Amino acid sequence: VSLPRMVYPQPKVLTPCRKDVLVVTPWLAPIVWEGTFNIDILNEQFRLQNTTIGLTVFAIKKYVAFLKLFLETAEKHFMVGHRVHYYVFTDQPAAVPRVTLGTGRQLSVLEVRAYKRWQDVSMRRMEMISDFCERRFLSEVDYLVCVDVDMEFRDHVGVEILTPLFGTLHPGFYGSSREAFTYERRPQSQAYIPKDEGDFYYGGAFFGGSVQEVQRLTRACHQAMMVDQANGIEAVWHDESHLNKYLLRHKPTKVLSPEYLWDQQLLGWPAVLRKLRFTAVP
Ligand SMILES: CCCCCCCCO[C@@H]1O[C@H](CO)[C@H](O)[C@H](O)[C@H]1O[C@@H]1O[C@@H](C)[C@@H](O)[C@@H](O)[C@@H]1O
Ligand SMILES: C[C@H](N=[N+]=N)C(=O)NC[C@H]1O[C@@H](n2ccc(=O)[nH]c2=O)[C@H](O)[C@@H]1O
Ligand SMILES: [Mn+2]
Repeated sequence: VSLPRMVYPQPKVLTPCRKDVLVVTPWLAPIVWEGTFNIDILNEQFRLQNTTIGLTVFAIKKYVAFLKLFLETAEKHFMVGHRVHYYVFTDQPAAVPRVTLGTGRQLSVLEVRAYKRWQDVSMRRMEMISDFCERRFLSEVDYLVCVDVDMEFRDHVGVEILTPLFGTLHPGFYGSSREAFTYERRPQSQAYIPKDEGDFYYGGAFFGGSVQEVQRLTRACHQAMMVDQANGIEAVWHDESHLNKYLLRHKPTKVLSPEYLWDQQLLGWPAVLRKLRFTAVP
């Protein structure tokens, strides 16, 4: 489907869009920072495809408290103008707040079991996302975005992120050398990455892609975690460690800057971040 006539500033071939950051990976995946995209062009492209975006979030045990702000702020900032399906995984159906949604947006509550250890609650998201990539997501959405719940949206998070497979630069380590990355370093774990390998340290709190690619990632991470469990080892940063192994070996087709995953209490507001889009609740 052809784009309509649009009036916007001409791209400047001989002017970099950012002079302070890397905006494309060495495998030619865009790194998404403010100033790299014209959202009007992208909105047109994705609306003409009638794109539906699923957003998964786990609110298990006491984390149900985070849902109200998460959903209210998602309504202000997440894929506004596009079709959205929220999927709230919880052990407490009745504790999901009644948040008023804009048109073309819906929410499903998916009841799941609560594991005792926070590590297992975090890790079993991979299994649960993979399982539902079959039950619901393949028929209901085009893309999945999988995030932590103890967060709020403060600025635009839109179709600029959508791509077959994306990860997000962890806010603690975007300026770190690979040897300093907290990858799993024990060869006995499936998540093992040697000191001389690694592109980026991706945050477990924000990843996504097409349903097919998210199914692949989440199943791979789950199956890897089950191998580790059988061998009596648990990766240093749990699902995040396995996510990082997967994305090393299967390069993402976009990488999101730390604008998309931030903690202002711990890290402030650096000049390199023109926007703080999705942030930790302090
Ligand atoms: C090196 C510079 C020294 C400073 C390093 C600052 C980042 C530390 O970050 C932790 O990183 C871990 C991996 O190594 C896990 O991803 C953990 O979930 C994360 O904590 C999370 O994200 C943080 C941003 C906070 O929101 C914290 O409350 C979260 O639990
Ligand atoms: C602080 C934390 N710790 N744990 N695990 C965490 O953020 N875990 C990742 C996500 O796992 C989910 N979670 C974790 C523990 C829990 O009791 N309930 C829950 O929903 C939330 O969606 C969290 O955002
Ligand atoms: Mn957390």
